[PDB]
Amino acid sequence: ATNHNLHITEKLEVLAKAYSVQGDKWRALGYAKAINALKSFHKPVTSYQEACSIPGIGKRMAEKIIEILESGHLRKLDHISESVPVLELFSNIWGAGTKTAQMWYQQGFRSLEDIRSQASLTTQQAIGLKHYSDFLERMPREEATEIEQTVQKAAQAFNSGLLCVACGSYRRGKATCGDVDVLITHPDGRSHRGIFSRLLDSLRQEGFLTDDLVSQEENGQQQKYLGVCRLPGPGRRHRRLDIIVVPYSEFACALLYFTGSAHFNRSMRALAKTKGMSLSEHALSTAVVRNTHGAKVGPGRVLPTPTEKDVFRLLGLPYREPAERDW
DNA sequence: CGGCCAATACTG
DNA sequence: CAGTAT
DNA sequence: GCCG
Ligand SMILES: Cc1cn([C@H]2CC[C@@H](COP(=O)(O)OP(=O)(O)OP(=O)(O)O)O2)c(=O)[nH]c1=O
Ligand SMILES: [Mg+2]
Ligand code: NA
Ligand code: NA
Ligand code: NA
Ligand code: NA
Repeated sequence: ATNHNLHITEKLEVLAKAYSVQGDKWRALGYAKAINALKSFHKPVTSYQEACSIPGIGKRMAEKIIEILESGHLRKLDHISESVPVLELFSNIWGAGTKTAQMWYQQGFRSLEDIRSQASLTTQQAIGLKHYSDFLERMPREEATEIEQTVQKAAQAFNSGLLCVACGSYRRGKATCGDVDVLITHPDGRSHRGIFSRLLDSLRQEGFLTDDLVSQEENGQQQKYLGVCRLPGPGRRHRRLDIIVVPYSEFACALLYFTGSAHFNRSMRALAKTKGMSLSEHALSTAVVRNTHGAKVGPGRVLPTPTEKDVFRLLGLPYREPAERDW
């Protein structure tokens, strides 16, 4: 459907991103949920009482909405730190988060030019900066397909039995993808071991991969690869590539995890938590012991999960297609 | 007071 | 480990 | 931020 409180969610959205780039995770989550509510609603909130009546909206949020209605403007959006815009600019560099952005700001940096010429950058951050504009763009679904096929072909070259599945936003059927997430496994439950070394060198052979961000190749148990690639020919931009290699016994949970969305995964994992269970990309466990703070103290037993449906079932949830997980 | 939309993988 | 990432 |  559509949001009937746009004149409201617009002002709130500003604060949400403001608190988020400043590291106030939960308060930012608060506005997130409030904004999400005001949308899936049916009519324009006209009363303070009508606000409090919406789950996710309490006294505070409601008192905010009346000002956007009575004043047409929120006096809060004008007291937001002047650093926010710069912090957002900085944290959009792959490899730099709230802490680095805040440090750079305190050191007096205000633009990417300042970062380029004066800032201390990690190796990942330098790569992020070099592809600053490209990394903020989403590619057409068709391009994602080409990248995914490029990886599959390279993998099945030294083992036709290797199964390669494009997950993430691609599997959820989106029209555009931020990056390409590829899951690789093997039904024989063992031929997946030590394939990263070969796969990556192969992709570097053709010049497909242009930069590596996260890739522990000295360890034979390497689980993921986060990097950069670019297809051949003119008019091609550098795209982020995310690859995970998993044992067949973990295929179901890894597929579920890698498909997402991130919100969906967090919601599902939270659900499992309430049932004394734990869900990760490796497996769904039961009889998990946790303390008062909600932290895991006990391991638990790994439950049988041959397919994604099994996970939902064991959690008492009705199955949802990847497209129904686009939260 | 304090958990919430989690649980886990690299980097240095 | 803290930071950043998925 | 919300909510118990
Ligand atoms: C960031 C993040 C992601 N995940 C999962 C679930 C999705 C996949 C792929 O992540 P991606 O950001 O590419 O997401 P994607 O949905 O593919 O979106 P883009 O099109 O790449 O932006 O990983 C997660 O569990 N927790 C997180 O914090
Ligand atoms: Mg993705
Ligand atoms: Na409410
Ligand atoms: Na970043
Ligand atoms: Na490496
Ligand atoms: Na990704």
